[PDB]
Amino acid sequence: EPEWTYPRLSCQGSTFQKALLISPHRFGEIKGNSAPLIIREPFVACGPKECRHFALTHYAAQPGGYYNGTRKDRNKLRHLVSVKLGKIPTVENSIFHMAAWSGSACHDGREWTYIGVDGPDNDALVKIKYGEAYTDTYHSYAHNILRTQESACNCIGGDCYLMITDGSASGISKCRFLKIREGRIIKEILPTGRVEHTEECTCGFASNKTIECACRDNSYTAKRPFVKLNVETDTAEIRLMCTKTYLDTPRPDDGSIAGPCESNGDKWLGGIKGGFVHQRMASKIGRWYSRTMSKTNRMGMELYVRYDGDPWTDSDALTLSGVMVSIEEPGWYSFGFEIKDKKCDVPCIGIEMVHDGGKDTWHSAATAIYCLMGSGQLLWDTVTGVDMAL
Amino acid sequence: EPEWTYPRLSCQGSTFQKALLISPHRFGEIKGNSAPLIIREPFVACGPKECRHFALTHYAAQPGGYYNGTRKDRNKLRHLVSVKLGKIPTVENSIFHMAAWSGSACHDGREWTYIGVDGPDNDALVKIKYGEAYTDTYHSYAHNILRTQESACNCIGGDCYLMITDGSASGISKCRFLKIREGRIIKEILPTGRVEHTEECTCGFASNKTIECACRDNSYTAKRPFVKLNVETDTAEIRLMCTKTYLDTPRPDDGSIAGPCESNGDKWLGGIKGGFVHQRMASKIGRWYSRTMSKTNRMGMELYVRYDGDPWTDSDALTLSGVMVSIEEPGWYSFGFEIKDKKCDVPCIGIEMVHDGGKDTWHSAATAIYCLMGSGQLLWDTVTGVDMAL
Amino acid sequence: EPEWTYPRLSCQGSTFQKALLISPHRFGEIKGNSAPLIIREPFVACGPKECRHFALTHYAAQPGGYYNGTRKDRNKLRHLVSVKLGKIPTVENSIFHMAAWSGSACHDGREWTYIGVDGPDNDALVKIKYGEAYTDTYHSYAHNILRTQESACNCIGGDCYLMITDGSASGISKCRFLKIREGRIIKEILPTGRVEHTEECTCGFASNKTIECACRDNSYTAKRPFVKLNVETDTAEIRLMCTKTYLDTPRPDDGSIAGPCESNGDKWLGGIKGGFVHQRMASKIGRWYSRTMSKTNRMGMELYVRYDGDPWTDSDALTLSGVMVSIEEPGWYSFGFEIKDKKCDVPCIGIEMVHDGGKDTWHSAATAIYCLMGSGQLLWDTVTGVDMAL
Amino acid sequence: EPEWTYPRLSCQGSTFQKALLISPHRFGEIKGNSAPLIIREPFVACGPKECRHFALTHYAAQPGGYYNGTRKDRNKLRHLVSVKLGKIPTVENSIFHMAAWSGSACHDGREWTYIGVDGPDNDALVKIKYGEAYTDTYHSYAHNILRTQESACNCIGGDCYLMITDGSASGISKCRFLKIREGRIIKEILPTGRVEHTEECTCGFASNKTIECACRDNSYTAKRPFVKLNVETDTAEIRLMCTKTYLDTPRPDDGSIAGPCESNGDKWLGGIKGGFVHQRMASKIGRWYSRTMSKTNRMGMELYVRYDGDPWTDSDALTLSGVMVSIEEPGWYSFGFEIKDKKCDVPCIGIEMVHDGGKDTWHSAATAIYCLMGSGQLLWDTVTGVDMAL
Ligand SMILES: N=C(N)Nc1cc(C(=O)O)ccc1N1C(=O)CCC1(CO)CO
Ligand SMILES: N=C(N)Nc1cc(C(=O)O)ccc1N1C(=O)CCC1(CO)CO
Ligand SMILES: N=C(N)Nc1cc(C(=O)O)ccc1N1C(=O)CCC1(CO)CO
Ligand SMILES: N=C(N)Nc1cc(C(=O)O)ccc1N1C(=O)CCC1(CO)CO
Ligand SMILES: [Ca+2]
Ligand SMILES: [Ca+2]
Ligand SMILES: [Ca+2]
Ligand SMILES: [Ca+2]
Ligand SMILES: [Ca+2]
Repeated sequence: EPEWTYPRLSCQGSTFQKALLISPHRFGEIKGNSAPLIIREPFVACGPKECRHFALTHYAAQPGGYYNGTRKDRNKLRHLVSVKLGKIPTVENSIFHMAAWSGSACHDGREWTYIGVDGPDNDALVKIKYGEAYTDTYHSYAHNILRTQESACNCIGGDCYLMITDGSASGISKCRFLKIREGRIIKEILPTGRVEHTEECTCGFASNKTIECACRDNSYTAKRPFVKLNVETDTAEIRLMCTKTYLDTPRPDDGSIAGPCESNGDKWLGGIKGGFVHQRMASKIGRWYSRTMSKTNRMGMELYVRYDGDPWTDSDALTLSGVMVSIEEPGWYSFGFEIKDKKCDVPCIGIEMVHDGGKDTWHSAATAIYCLMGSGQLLWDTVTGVDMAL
Repeated sequence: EPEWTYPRLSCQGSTFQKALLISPHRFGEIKGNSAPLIIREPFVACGPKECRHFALTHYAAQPGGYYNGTRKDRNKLRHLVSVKLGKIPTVENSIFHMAAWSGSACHDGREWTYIGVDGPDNDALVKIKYGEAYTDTYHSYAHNILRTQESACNCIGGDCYLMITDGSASGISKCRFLKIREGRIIKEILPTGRVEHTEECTCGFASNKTIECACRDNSYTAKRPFVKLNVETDTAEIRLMCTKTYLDTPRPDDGSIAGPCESNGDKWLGGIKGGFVHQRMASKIGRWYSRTMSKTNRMGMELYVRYDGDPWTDSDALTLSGVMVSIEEPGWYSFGFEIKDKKCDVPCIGIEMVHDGGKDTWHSAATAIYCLMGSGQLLWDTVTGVDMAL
Repeated sequence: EPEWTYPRLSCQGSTFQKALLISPHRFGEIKGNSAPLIIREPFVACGPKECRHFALTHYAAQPGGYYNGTRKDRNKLRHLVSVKLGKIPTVENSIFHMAAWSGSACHDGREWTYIGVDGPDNDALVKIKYGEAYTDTYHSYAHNILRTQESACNCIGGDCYLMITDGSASGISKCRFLKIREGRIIKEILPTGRVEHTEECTCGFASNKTIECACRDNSYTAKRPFVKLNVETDTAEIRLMCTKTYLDTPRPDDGSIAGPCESNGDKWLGGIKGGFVHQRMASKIGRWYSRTMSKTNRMGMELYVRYDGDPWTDSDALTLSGVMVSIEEPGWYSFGFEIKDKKCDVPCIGIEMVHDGGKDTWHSAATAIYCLMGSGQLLWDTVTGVDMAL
Repeated sequence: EPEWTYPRLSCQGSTFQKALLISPHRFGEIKGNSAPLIIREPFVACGPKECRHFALTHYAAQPGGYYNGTRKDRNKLRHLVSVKLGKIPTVENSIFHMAAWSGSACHDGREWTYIGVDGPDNDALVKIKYGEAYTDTYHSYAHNILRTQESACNCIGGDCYLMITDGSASGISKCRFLKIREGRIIKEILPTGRVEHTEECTCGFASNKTIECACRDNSYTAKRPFVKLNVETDTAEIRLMCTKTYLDTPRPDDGSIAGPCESNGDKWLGGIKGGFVHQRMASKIGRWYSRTMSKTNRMGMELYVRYDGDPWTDSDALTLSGVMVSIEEPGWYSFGFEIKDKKCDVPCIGIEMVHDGGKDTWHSAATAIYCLMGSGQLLWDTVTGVDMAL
C-alpha cells in the first residue's frame, strides 16, 4: 500500500531552461501518415512515478475532416485525453478519460483523480473520477458555465484541492474550492476578500500549510487575482496581486495603474491563464510567473521571479528571468507543475502554443516545457516549427 | 494469489450522467490517417483493476475496401476484439480473442473469461476461453443459431453464469444458462416459467443470491422477458415484465397491452437488446432500464428507474430518469456493466450508436457511456459527431 | 525466481475447433491506413503467461514499394519478428529479434530463446539469443543452407532441443539436434536410422522422456520422416512414417506406395512442413497431424488423429478428424504448439495461408489457428477473406 | 531496491556476427502507411533488463513536409528520442526525452540518465535528466558548440562518467569529463596529455578501475586520440593511438604517417565517430574497433581487433576481423555498447548507415548491429535495402 503525496522542498537550482517540446502537428501534413489530435488547454500533472500530458480534444485529428468547430470551446464532442509526458498525443497513443470542455487532474501518491466539466452552460456539471470509477459530481451555483482550472489540482496527505467557478466572463464569477478525497468531495470552501471575478487558477503548494493560486479576471482588472488557501483550516481569501509587472493579457504599461494594491484600473476586458509555480527553500520562497510578451496579444512568453515578500502588498516589479518564446511565436495559456525526483520536487512551467489560422481551418496547440535546473540564465527560446498550410 | 470477485453495494448516488463517448469513426475520413475497426454489438465488462471495451469486428476498417457484408451478422470473418476502456478500437490498439459472431466476457477477480460463438447456423458452437487457453465448448440444442448475450457474464465467488439460447428468431428460442468455472462448464440450468422466447439477456447481480436479466423476445411480445436466477440453487425462472413502460422496440403505447402481467399482446415481431443494471442498497434496490425513444425505430434512448417491487407483478409505470440520446441520433443496442471502486460498485449503462447508411456502405457503431454519479438529474445527451460521407 | 517448464498432461477434450484467425492483409488496401508486414513461415510458441506469434518478415509492408523479392526465401533483409498472439503484426506492433531467413523460438519457463539463421548459403549460421543477449552460434556442417524448424523448439527442465539441418533440398540433408541451455549449446546429437533427408521438423513432447517430430523429406519420399528423441539419453533415431495416409505434398493416393514401412516410393520431389501435436493422457497418446487437401497443390487442410501405436510400424490409415480449410483456400505450412492452462497443456495446430499472386506482386500469409476444446467434431473451416487486388 | 551496475567479464566468444538491422525507412514510401522519424547519430545503451535505441530526431517523418534542414545538425527542433531495441522508431513508438542537438544516455542499474545539449553555439548547455526529472546543467567553457559523445556514458557503482567538449571543429577543443551521480554532477575532470582536439568519444570499461575512449580529432590528425580515465582517482590522460591502421576518415594509407606515436601527420581535416568496445577476459583484453572502408569517404565498414598491448605505444597494425558493410553501402558513425546477460556482458558495435541524397531531400539513417557470439569469422555484411526515391 503506497503512502500519500506531500509537498517537499524543490531541488537545488536557480534558473529555468528549455526542457522539452511537444509539437504533434509537425506530423499532421496532408502528405504524412500520422494522426495527431486537435486540442487546446493542455496541462501536465505528475505522480510519484510518471508525468502525464493531459489536454482537451475536439475528437478530431489532422489531417481530418471535422475542422469546423474546433475553434469553439464548449460542445458535446470535447473530451479530456492524456498521454504519458514524452509521447505524441495521437489517436492511438491517447486515452480518453471522460467527456468534458473544462478539466483538471492530480495524482495523490496512490491513484489519479480526473476532473471534467460538461453539460448546458446554464446548468453545467463537474465530474470527479478516481482511476476507472466515476465517483462524484458538483452542480453549477451561479448557473453560467461552471468551469475549472485547466491545470493540475493539488493533493496533500490524501486530500486534494480544486478551484471551480461559475459566472459571466464579463461579469461576476465568484470561484469556489473543493476539498476532494478519494474521489468524493468532503468539503466546499467559500473564499474571502476580492471575489468579483476569479477563474482559471494555477495553484500549487507554497508549503505544507498553504496553497497559492495566480488566477484570471476576465472583466475587471489586468492584475491577477491571487488566492491563498490555508490547507490547515480550509479557509481561503483573494485579492489582486500588487506588483507593477501586470501578468494578464491584455494589460497596460507596468506601473500604469494608479492607486493602491486594490485598484482594478481599466477593465482591459479579457485575460489569459498564466503560468505560476513555487520554488520551496528551507528559509526562502521563490515564485515564478510567466506572461505573454505582447501586451495586447497572445504572442511571446517571458519568465519572472520574485523571492519572498507578500504578492498581496509588494508592489515592487518582478525580476525578469528570460524569454521562453519570442514575439513571432504564439504564447497562449501557460501553467505550472512539479516533477517528483527522489528527494525533491522540480518546478516547471508549461506553455500552450496555439496554431491559430482562423475559424476556417484547424485550431490546435503545441506544449513547450521549461524546468528549473542548474544556474545562470535561460539560454534558448522555443518554436513550434509547424507550417499550418501543409 | 488474488481472491474471487463478489457483488458489493453500489456507490452512493442518485442520478446518471454522461460519462464517456467512444466514436472511432470520427477518425475514419478518407482524408485521415487512422484505422478504426468496423464493429457492432459492443459491450463493456470490468475486472478489479480495469474495464475493457469488447465488440464484434467484421475484420475490416475505415477507410477500407471490404464494406460489403459488414451489415450482415454471422460469417466466417467475424471476431470478438477488445481494447481497454478509453482507447479507440483501431487495428493496432485492438486484440483479437477468437473467431465468433456472438459473444460475452466477464472477469472473475482472477482471470478473464471470453465467450464466443461461431459455426454453421444449424450446429453452431459456444467456445469458452480462460486467459490465453481454449478450455471448453457447448453445442447447439435447438439447432438454429446458438447465440449468447452480447454483454458481460456475471461471476460470483469464482463461478460465472452465462445465458445462451437456440431457436428461431420468429419462433421458439428457449434460453439456457451455463455455470462456468475456471473456463469449464460445471453446470447447465434449465429455466422454468415463460420460455417461448428468451435471448440477448442483460444480466447482473441483484444480490449475493440472485442474478436478474432483462431479455429480448423477438416474436411474441413487446414486453421484456425477465429472468431471476437463484445463484444459491442454480435454478431459474422467466416471465414477462409487468410494467406499462414496455422496454422493447417496436412497442405499442404504454398501457396499450390489455390484460394481466402475462399477456404478450400483439407480436410486434422483432426486438432489441436493452440496457439494465442494478443499484444495490442496504435496504432498497434500484433497477435502471433503457429503451429507444422512437417506439418503432432504433432512434433515441431514455433512462428509467424503479426502486423495489417485483417486476414480475408490478404493473406501475417506470420512472423517467432522462434522455441519453435524442430522436435525431441513433439509439440501438444498450447494456449494463459495473465499474469497481475501492469499496463499492458503480452501475453504468452503455449504448450502441450504429452508423447505418444502408447495405451499400460501411456499418459501424459508437459506444456512449452513462454512469451513476452524484445527484440531481441527467444533464446532457450524447452525439456520435460522425458524418458517414467522409 | 521462476521454475523450469515441463510437459504436463493435455487438457480434457476430444476434438479440434476454429480458434482464431490472423489476417493482417485484411487491412493492407491501397485505400486503408494500416501497415501489415509482408511475411512467411509463421509459427506460434507459448510461455507460461503468454503466447507469441513469430514469423519471418521481408522488412516490407502492404501497401508499400518493395514487393519484388518477397517471393524469394533467403536474403539480407529477412528478419524474425513477433507480436503477442492476438495482435495484428504491423510495423509498429511488431518486434524485430534478429536478422534471419530461417528460425525458431521456445520459452523455457524463465526466459525466451530465439533462434535465427542467416549468412551465405554455403556457410550459413545459426544464432542463439537469450532474451536481449546474443549468446551463441553453430556453423554449417554440410555447407548448403544451414536451416532450422520454422516452429517452436522444445524446452524441458531448462534444456531446450532444436532440430537443425544442412544439405541439398533435392539431395542429402542429414539433420542434427542441438541441446541448448540458457542460450548456450551444451550438446549436439547425431540421429540414427533413416537420415538421407530430414528438414523442417515439427517437434513436441510425447512425454517427459521423449520428443517426437514429423519432418519433411524434399527429395526421396512422400512419407514424412519421423524423429523420436530420447531426452533422457539425448539420442535420436529417424525412419519414414508407416501409415497409408501420406502427409506430405505432393503425394500419391493413400496406400499407393507398395512395400514395407521403409519404402520411399516415387521421389514426388518436393514437400511441405506439416502440422503435428501431442494429446497426452494418463494411459493413452493422441497424435494429431495435418495435410493439404490437394495431393499435388498447397490447397486445403485436413486434421488427422491416431491414438497410440507406433508410427514407425503402424501402417493403418489415420483417422480423418476434419476440414480446417477447403480446396478453394490456400493451405501451406502448418505447425503445432501448446497453450499452457493452469493445470494442463492445450494442443493446437497453426496453419500458414499464403496469398500467392505470382512473383509480380506481394507474397504474404495469414495464420489460422485450431485448438483442442470440448467434444464432437470440427464444425467450421477458415478463410483469409483477402482480395489481393485491393 | 536494485543494486548498482558494475562492469563484468564479457561472455565467451571470439568473433562478431550480424545481429540485427533497424531500417525504419523501408517503410517510409509515399505509398506506405508508416511514419518513421528522420534522425541521425543513433546509439544503443542497455540496462540490466533492456536495451534502448536512442537517436536525435529532426522532429520530422517520412513521408512528410519538413525535409529542408534535416541535413543540418544544430537547431531548435532537434530532440533526443528513443525506442526499445527491436522496435521501429516511429512517431508513436518513440519517446521524446528532451530538446537537444547532441546527446548521451546510460543506465546505472537503477534508473536511466539522459544527457542532452542545446542552446546557442557560443553558450550551449548540457542538461542531465534522471528518469522523468530534470536534475542539472553544465555550461560551455570554450564557448563554441558545447557537445557530447553520441554514444552511452558509462556508470560504475552508481557514478557515471561522460565526456564533454567545447571548441572549434577545425581548431582546439579540449574535452572534459563529468562524474555524474543520480543526475547531479559531483565532479569535473581535466584530462592530461594530448588535448589539442578531442570530441565524440566512444567510452567503455576496460576494467573496474579504468574507462577507455576512442575519440575524434577533427583538425589535426587521422590518428584517433585515446583516452584512459582512472575511475579510481578520477584522473584522465590523452594521446594519439599508435597503430598503423588509422581509424579516422579521411586517413592516408596505413603506415603513411612517418614518425613516433605522437606525430599527427597531415591534418586530413575532418573525421568521424568510430566504433570501439571491450572484450574483458580473466587475463587478456580484447579491443574491437571499426573504421569506414573508403579512406576518403564514409562508405563501408570493417571490424578490427587487438588483444592486449598499449594502444598508446603499440604501433603494430590491428588485426582485420571482417567487413560489416561493403563500399557500395553507407558506413557513417559507429559505436559500442554492451548487452547484459545473466552472468556476463556482450560487447556489440552499432553502425549508423545514413541515407544521403543531398540537402534537397530527407536525410535519415539506419542502424546495423553486430555482436560477439560464437567463433569463426564474420559471415555476412549489412544493407539498408532502402530506395530513397520511393
Ligand atoms: N471565460 C473563459 N476564460 N473561457 C475560455 C476562454 C478561452 C480563450 O479566451 O481562449 C478558452 C477556453 C475557455 N473556457 C471555456 O470556454 C469553458 C472552460 C474554459 C477553459 O477550460 C474556461 O475555464
Ligand atoms: N435474432 C437476433 N436477435 N439476431 C441478431 C439481430 C441483430 C439486429 O436485429 O440488429 C443483430 C445481431 C443478431 N445476432 C445474430 O445474428 C447472431 C447473434 C446475435 C447477436 O450476437 C443474436 O444474439
Ligand atoms: N528446402 C526448403 N524446404 N526450403 C524452403 C522452401 C519453401 C517453400 O517450398 O515454400 C520456403 C522456405 C524454405 N526455406 C528456405 O529457403 C531457407 C529456410 C527454409 C524455411 O525456413 C527451409 O527450412
Ligand atoms: N564537429 C562535429 N564533429 N560536429 C558534427 C559533425 C557531423 C558530421 O560531420 O556528420 C554531425 C554532427 C555533428 N555535431 C554537431 O553539429 C553538434 C554535435 C555533434 C554530434 O552530436 C558533434 O558531437
Ligand atoms: Ca483581465
Ligand atoms: Ca499507427
Ligand atoms: Ca419483441
Ligand atoms: Ca517429400
Ligand atoms: Ca581527423
